[PDB]
Amino acid sequence: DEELQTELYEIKHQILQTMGVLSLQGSMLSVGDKVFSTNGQSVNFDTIKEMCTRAGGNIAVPRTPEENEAIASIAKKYNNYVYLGMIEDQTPGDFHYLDGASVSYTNWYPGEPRGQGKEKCVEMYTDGTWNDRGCLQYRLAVCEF
Amino acid sequence: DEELQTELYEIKHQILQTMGVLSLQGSMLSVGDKVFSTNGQSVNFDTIKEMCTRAGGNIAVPRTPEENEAIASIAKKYNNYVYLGMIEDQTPGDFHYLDGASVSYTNWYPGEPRGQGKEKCVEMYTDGTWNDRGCLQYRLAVCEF
Amino acid sequence: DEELQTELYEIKHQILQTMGVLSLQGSMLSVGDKVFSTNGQSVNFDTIKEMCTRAGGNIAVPRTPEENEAIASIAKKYNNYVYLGMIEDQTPGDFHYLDGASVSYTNWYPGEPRGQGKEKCVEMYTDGTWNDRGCLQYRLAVCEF
Ligand SMILES: [Ca+2]
Ligand SMILES: [Ca+2]
Ligand SMILES: [Ca+2]
Repeated sequence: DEELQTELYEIKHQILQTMGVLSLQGSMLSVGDKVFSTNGQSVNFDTIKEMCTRAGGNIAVPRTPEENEAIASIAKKYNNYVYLGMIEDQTPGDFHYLDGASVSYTNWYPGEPRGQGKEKCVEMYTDGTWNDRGCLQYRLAVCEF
Repeated sequence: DEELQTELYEIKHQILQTMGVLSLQGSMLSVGDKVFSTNGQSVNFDTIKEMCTRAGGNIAVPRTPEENEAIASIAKKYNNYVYLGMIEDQTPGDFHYLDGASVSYTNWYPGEPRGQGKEKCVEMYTDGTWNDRGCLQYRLAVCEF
Repeated sequence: DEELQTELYEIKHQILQTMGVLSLQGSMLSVGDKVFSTNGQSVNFDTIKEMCTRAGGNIAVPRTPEENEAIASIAKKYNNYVYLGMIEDQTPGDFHYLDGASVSYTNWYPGEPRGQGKEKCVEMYTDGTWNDRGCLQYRLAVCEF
C-alpha cells in the first residue's frame, strides 16, 4: 500500500522524536531493544516490583555487559545501590530471573555470592558489580521496558 | 505482509516503553484509553482550556468512576481543586460537556450543584467530589489526551 | 486490511498522547514536523553536537521564521544564547548547515555576520536574532529531532 508506507514513516519519526526527548533529558536510557528508567525512589524489592509493573514494565535485570553498565550508570547517578530482577534458587549460590530461568550473565563482586541462602536478593553496587543481599533494604527502583 | 507484522510489533513496543517511562515518573496517568496529565499550573477555566488545546488535548472530564478517581489523585497530589470539562446549561442545575452533550456520570458533593445558574463551571475537590463554581478562580490545569 | 486500520488508529492516538504530555509539561516544542528540546545544559558547540547525536537528534537549526521563533522562546526561557547548527564557509560571511548545504533562511542581528572568518559558529540571542561567534563559549544545548 502506497499510503501505508508514508504513514509508517511518520509514525516511526514521531517515536524517534519522543524517545529522543526522553533520552536527552535523562528520563531513560536505551540499550539495544531495552529501555531503563527510574522514578528516583528508594524502596524494598517487593515495592520496586509493584512500581515497575504498575508502569507496564519489570524490575531491571542486566543480561549483557552493556545493559549492566547502563544500570550501573543510573546507580552511580543517584548514588544508591539497585535491586536487580533475580532471586536465589533453593540451592544456595544459584539464582534465577523472575520468570524462573537460570541466570546466565553475572557480574558478582569478588567473593560474591556468599549469603549461604540467607540473602535471596541481588543488589548492584555503584561500580556495577553484584552482591546477594536480603530483600528488605531500601534500594533505587530501576525498571526495564 | 511479513515485514509489516514485525514493524508493527517494534512500534508497539517502543510506544509501551515511552508510555512506561512517563507513567513511572508520574508525568501522566493512563486510564483505559484516556491519558491525564498536568503542567502543575493553577489558572482559570479559559486559560486551562487554552493550555490543553495547545498541547493537543482537552480539559479533563471524568466519564467513569475510574477516570474520576484518577483526576482526584492528581488533585490530591497537588493539593488543589481541578476545573473539569463541563459548563452549565441555560437551565440551572443541568450541565454539558464542552461538545454540547449532556453530562452522564456525575459525582456531586452532597447538596451540589446549587449555584442557581450563577456558577456555570465545575470544580473537583481533592476527595473527588464535584462543586459548581464560578469560572474565574485559579485551579490546577489537568488535561486529557 | 480491516485490523490494520484499527491498529494504526490506536498507535497514532498513543503517539498523540505521549507527545501531548511532553508538550504540556514544556519538555519539547513541536513546529511542523520538527521537535525541539533542551537538556538545560550550557556547553560549547562540540559538546552540544555530541549530546544531540547521543539522543538521536542533531543541533537545532531554524529554517523558517516559525522554527526560529521556537528556538528563540527556549533561549528566552533559559535566558541564555543558543549555538545553532551551522558553521562558516572558507569564504568569510558565508555559512552552511552541518550537512554542507548553504544556509538559506537567516535572521542576523543588524551588522552581523562580521567576524571576518574568525568566528565560524553562530549563536542566537534571546530575541531570536543571530551573531557569528567563536565556538568555545558555553551555550544552551538545543536539539532538533
Ligand atoms: Ca552477599
Ligand atoms: Ca456550588
Ligand atoms: Ca559576530
